[PDB]
Amino acid sequence: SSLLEALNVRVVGSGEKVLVLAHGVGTDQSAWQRILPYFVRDHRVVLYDLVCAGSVNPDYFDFRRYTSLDAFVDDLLAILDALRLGRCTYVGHSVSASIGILASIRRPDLFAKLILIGASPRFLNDKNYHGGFADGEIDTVFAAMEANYAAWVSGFAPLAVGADVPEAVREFSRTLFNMRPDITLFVSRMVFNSDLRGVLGLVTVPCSVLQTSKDHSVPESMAAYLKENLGGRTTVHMLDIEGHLPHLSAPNLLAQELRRALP
Repeated sequence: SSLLEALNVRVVGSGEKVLVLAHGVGTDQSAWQRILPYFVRDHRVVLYDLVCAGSVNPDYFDFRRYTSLDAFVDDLLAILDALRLGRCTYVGHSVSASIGILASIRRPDLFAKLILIGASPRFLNDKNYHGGFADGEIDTVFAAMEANYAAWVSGFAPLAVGADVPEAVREFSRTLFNMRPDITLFVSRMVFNSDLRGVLGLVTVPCSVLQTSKDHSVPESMAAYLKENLGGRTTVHMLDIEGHLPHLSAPNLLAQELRRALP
């Protein structure tokens, strides 16, 4: 159950151009805090928290509804329809890249462009498809998270940040610790098992695939896979930034690439 205030939707900035900044699992909209300065001067920047963000009242997280990314797409589309700001450029990091992809195929009218950071249509390896994870790989990760959430965060946040950026590890550790562990585990499992490869061809809006350097969850070959399989006009931008969270670890460089990717 996700309302406009429930997901902490905020519109900051000025300008007719609308930018949507959509964070991934483990953080909230504060993940974008350092990127906002680069766009509020000429964008009305739409931010919101995924239902799973620690900044959202966990009672709003319905376990029987959020069994697929589609319910997340419902929230995103409900927000853009609630805001009624019209055509917008959507920036989706990780799961929010998948959410934006699925949202654009339902409502291509809403999105002038998709900017996809840390995007993967499927983490599991498959037939000639390398997602980056074998069958047994993620089990130990979900095990550590359920067994000792704090020890898991202490390891996962520096891995997710990648580069030695203590402020990024701090911010990501914080938002991870703000999430109820059963929600983190449930969403991470749901998101990890999602497979969007079959709908990439249905995308019609153009996409910018911002591929980050050393992503524990996204191989570099994923950028080319998304280019080949996304159905719209797709440009790949291989980020110099290392790590799954370039918006946290190198916001100025990321913002530069983000600005360049805008329509």
